[PDB]
Amino acid sequence: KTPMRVAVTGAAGQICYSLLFRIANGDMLGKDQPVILQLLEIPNEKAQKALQGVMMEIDDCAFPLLAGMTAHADPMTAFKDADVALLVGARPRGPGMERKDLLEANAQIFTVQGKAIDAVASRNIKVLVVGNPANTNAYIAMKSAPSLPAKNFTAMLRLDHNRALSQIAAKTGKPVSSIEKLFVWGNHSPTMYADYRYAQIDGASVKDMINDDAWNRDTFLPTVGKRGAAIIDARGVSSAASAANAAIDHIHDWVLGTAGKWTTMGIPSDGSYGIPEGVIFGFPVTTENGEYKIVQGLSIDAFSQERINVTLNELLEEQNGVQHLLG
Amino acid sequence: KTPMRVAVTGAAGQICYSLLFRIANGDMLGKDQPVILQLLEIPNEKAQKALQGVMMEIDDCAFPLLAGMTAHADPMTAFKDADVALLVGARPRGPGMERKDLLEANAQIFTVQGKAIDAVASRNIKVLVVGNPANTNAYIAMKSAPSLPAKNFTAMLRLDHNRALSQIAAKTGKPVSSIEKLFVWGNHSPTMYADYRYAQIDGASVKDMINDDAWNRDTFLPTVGKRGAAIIDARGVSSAASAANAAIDHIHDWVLGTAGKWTTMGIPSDGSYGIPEGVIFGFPVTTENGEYKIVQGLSIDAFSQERINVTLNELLEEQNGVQHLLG
Ligand SMILES: NC(=O)c1ccc[n+]([C@@H]2O[C@H](COP(=O)([O-])OP(=O)(O)OC[C@H]3O[C@@H](n4cnc5c(N)ncnc54)[C@H](O)[C@@H]3O)[C@@H](O)[C@H]2O)c1
Ligand SMILES: NC(=O)c1ccc[n+]([C@@H]2O[C@H](COP(=O)([O-])OP(=O)(O)OC[C@H]3O[C@@H](n4cnc5c(N)ncnc54)[C@H](O)[C@@H]3O)[C@@H](O)[C@H]2O)c1
Repeated sequence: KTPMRVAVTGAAGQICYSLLFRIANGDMLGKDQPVILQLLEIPNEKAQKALQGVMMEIDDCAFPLLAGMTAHADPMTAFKDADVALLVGARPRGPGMERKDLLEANAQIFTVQGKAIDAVASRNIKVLVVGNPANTNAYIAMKSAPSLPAKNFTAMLRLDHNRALSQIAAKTGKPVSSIEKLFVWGNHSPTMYADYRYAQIDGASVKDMINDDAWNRDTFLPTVGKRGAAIIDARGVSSAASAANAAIDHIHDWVLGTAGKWTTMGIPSDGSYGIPEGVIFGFPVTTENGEYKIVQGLSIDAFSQERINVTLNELLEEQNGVQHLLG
Repeated sequence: KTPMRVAVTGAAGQICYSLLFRIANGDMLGKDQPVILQLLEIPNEKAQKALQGVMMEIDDCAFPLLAGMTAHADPMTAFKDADVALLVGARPRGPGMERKDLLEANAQIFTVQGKAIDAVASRNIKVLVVGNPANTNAYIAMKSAPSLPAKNFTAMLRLDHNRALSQIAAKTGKPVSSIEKLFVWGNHSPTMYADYRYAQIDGASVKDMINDDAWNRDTFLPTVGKRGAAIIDARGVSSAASAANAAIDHIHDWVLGTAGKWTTMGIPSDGSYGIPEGVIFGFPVTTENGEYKIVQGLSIDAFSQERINVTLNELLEEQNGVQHLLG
């Protein structure tokens, strides 16, 4: 079939090093879907030369699905006619750098990339933001792209989701693939709330199976929330490969469909569950025909409302801090 | 179907960081083949802790095919009942380190790993050596495993093969997937000889298509031979991801079959083309039912004989240098 143009930022970085090869292999859009890769990196010579090196490796894999591949240093050419965009590039937090400094640095990246997408990308481009702060960066881009549909801007909560999945399987001794209806609410941060109240394994309640809510509060939630730190403490570096996998899972499920299965996607709130409209928030959704749908009717108990309130408040703090860059 | 046990050495290293996730995803043995991963690293705390970190990431990917995964610090437990083994771990060359020092350091690794495989692995295990010097390390392991069939010990020449494929496609402007009958002879080193004399594209001669043998000698051969250096000069680090891909290609084609297509595999010479028996050498082969077969009847012109003689001589120099460690 006709090739899809996939734009990827931060292409000479670690996450992309595990990501690009899997997209070219056809893991993201199907083994029958040819892809064109439009890679973006900062204008600096060092980053551009490294991006050249990565492209050399991609050619050396002889991928039958790779219909084309170009390098860019300008978001205006990188996002040209893009059908899908994975915004992985972002400004990390260094020494002496405060939170306000982090938010502004990233705001200035995403307002520009958002405007670029608005101007030259496909009119119905699917956007996924991986770069941190994911949810907030997705909000800035969305706000910076008035001509595109807001529902097309998403943030990745899939890594939190898969990490939660892993812990449940390890706890129940059941295969990770048998777990259903598990999901995560909120911000991709330690304040995320992995909700296991509706999760089932073979039609049996995971919550009742474990029958120890103390485990839920003092073990399950804190472990998933701090998993990234655990990996950095063990390997010395970030969790690049699992983050790349989660990104593939996100786009794959969004475009191809979950077949009734529930999943987690950071999407713009339509007001469901008392979440202010516009706020990019983790919600349980099902997908079909390239569209998502928020699972309605879930009960929100006291504990859940408190966790939701915490993750929501962190998001409102981030939004307040970049508000001046918008407009 | 019943899970296959795959043993992988150098598991906390770079090549494995791109390799492990793709094997677990089912790229190596099929989407219907469950796998058990038995990972090996040196006994050192730092390497073992990093290996623990990589395993955490693998769990966080929620791979339905991963039937199990264990970490080891002893080759005797790591190779236990292994159906397939990818020997990626090896001693790299440092400052002041001479060639004789490199050969001995690696000889001492591979004699031990070879004996271990001999003792505890499946009686028909498939072995692939990626660690450099690949061909020679494969020879040491094979020699160190008298109870196993010698044809089961191979070295990876697939990266040289795919790199040659890439250059031909770029030169002819034809899709990399349309190229047939291309292959590489010899040692996985700059002395390798990518032979394009029988390569075809749509039933048309690639050699006649290019019609410039000077390009072959002074451009094609030197570029493929030094491609690894070109990548290190661009990225600052080795070509981990393309090497990992080539390893998957190697095992995949060997186990699943090439369906008549020719490919390159570093195998023990049976004496074909005047190559001394026992020498692990790159040969054009076809595969079927988990077995390979050397393509016979190719013409070897003067130029080819000289290139073959050079790569062969380098291999004999390496063999002479480790001979004292065998027995
Ligand atoms: N959402 C999640 O689940 C999740 C998880 C882990 C990490 N992350 C985030 O993903 C992002 C990338 O992580 P990484 O480990 O690959 O980092 P990295 O530093 O290895 O790579 C980032 C790359 O982005 C590039 N870049 C910087 N500014 C850019 C710009 N404005 N345009 C295009 N490219 C740009 C950099 O030059 C760099 O090569 C980070 O912000 C990281 O914290 C997200
Ligand atoms: N054959 C090819 O096509 C090809 C191409 C490129 C590189 N290589 C080679 O592959 C090997 C690995 O490369 P890398 O970039 O992943 O290196 P790396 O240094 O990142 O990783 C090697 C890993 O092997 C481990 N190791 C060392 N000794 C070991 C042992 N005796 N048993 C088990 N594990 C051991 C190390 O601790 C390290 O974690 C090297 O020898 C490299 O030069 C082969």
